[PDB]
Parts: sequence; C-alpha cells; structure tokens
Amino acid sequence: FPGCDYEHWLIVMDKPGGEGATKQQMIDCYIQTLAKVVGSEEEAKKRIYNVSCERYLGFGCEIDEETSTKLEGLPGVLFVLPDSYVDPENKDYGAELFVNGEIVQRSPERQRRVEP
Amino acid sequence: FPGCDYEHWLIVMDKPGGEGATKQQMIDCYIQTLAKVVGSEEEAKKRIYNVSCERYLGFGCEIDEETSTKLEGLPGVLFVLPDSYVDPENKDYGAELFVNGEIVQRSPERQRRV
Repeated sequence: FPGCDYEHWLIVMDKPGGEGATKQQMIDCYIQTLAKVVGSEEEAKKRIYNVSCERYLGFGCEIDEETSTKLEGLPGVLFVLPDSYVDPENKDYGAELFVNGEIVQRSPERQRRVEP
Repeated sequence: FPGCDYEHWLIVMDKPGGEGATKQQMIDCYIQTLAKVVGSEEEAKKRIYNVSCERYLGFGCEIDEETSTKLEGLPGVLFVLPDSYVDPENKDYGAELFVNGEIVQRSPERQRRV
C-alpha cells in the first residue's frame, strides 16, 4: 500500500483525555501520550503529522516500528497500526493535518480528495 | 503476542447500522459485512467469535490474510488488524463473546480477566 513504510503509524485511543473531552484536550492527550516514547512534547509535535477527533479518535506519527510497539502498552491506546496514504498524489494520510503542533487547513480541492 | 496467528482478525467499523444504532443493528451489520467476503450469512456467524459495541465498534472473526484484505475495501470498514488474546489462559480475544449468532455471557470470574 502506498505510504505504508512502517515509519508512519496510526495510533487509536479510547477516551483521550477523559469523558466529553474537547478537541483541544484530545490533541494535548495525543501529544502527551506520544511524548512518553519519544522523550518530550516538543519532539512529539515534530513527529505527529495528523490528528483525528471524529470517525475515530487518534493520531498519525512518524516513528520507527520499535517505538510503535512501546505505545501498545500505554494506558489509553487501543490500536497501533501501520499508516498508508488516503491521497497518494499528495502524500496525505488523511484526518486533520497537523504540523508542528498546529492544525493546518487543506485547500478545498484537497479536502475533497480526502473525503470518504 | 499469544493468539496472534494471523488467522484471527479484529475489524473496526465506522458507525455500523447508522447513527444511534442498537446492538442488534450493529451485530446485523457485522454479519452482513463479513458475509460479503465469506460467502453467506450463516457462514459469517460461524466465523465471528466476538463483537464490540462500546469502546470501539467492530468484531473479531477467523479468516485468512487474503480475506482480511478484501474487508478493507468494503464500505463501513475502518481498520483491519490481526487480533490477539486479551486473556491468553482462556484463549479469549476479549469484547463480547459471540457464538452461533448469539452473544454469550462469560462467568463472572472470566469477565474480570477480560
């Protein structure tokens, strides 16, 4: 599958962070969770390329396969699976684009390419 | 991981049976979805070993790797991952036990192990 290089991982979580959490609170939880295996929150922001707060709750990050297995044990983590492109022409793994800790909006044309 | 033999697959789905679907509508969706790659609904009931209607929406089934890749394409399917035991001593993949199209309750002690 294109984009599936086992260097990009989709991490699905149960209730980050807690019941009735805001988008902002889930994203902090995503960052804090990944931080526990990459050393710090700033390194975590560097590695996360997208975040999901609907359809499924989770995030995509650039980590090696060894690091991804260290995520499996962590509280709150449901699944850790190898990610692949939703839109190969733009190397887009889908969900909401997340770059350096910021949500980035796609152009309207690209958002249609990522539509299910 | 124990029980992870790539013959047991956890299929996670996006709102099975629609918004605010009942358990049965979710379960009906699991069966009908798996039926499209396994040949029939009666066969689908044979292959599903558990169902999940909370925490995540999906089901566990015994299928080969070739079949699981055919599930990825189907409408409604989010993730298809190789399943593994939650309670290895009882070869239990977790969630809600599903036998012959019916949800089966575990003994109270076994519930705690899961």
